[PDB]
Amino acid sequence: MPHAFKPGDLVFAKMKGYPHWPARIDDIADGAVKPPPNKYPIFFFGTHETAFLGPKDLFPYDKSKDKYGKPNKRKGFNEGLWEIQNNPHASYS
Ligand SMILES: CC(C)n1cnc(S(N)(=O)=O)c1
Repeated sequence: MPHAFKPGDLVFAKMKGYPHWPARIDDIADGAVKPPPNKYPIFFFGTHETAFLGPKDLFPYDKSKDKYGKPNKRKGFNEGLWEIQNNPHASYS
């Protein structure tokens, strides 16, 4: 059975006006800005941008990759595909 989301989990993350996007649940660094209650820090591969999302917008990567893991014209999306598949746990700093 599934657990709750935890840092390091891989997802496609959905934001308004964007296709479901390769992403991970991040850790919160000591001293770093925390997300709102019930929100997770989502790091988007390719763009390397962060947003705060709740589970309604988070699709586990293994289940979803056949549906959402195909090339996209959007800026950074194809780069993000490579990262989630090839080095999803790297520092992209
Ligand atoms: C805040 C806004 C500019 N945005 C955050 N993440 C993306 S994305 N999913 O990486 O295309 C866009």
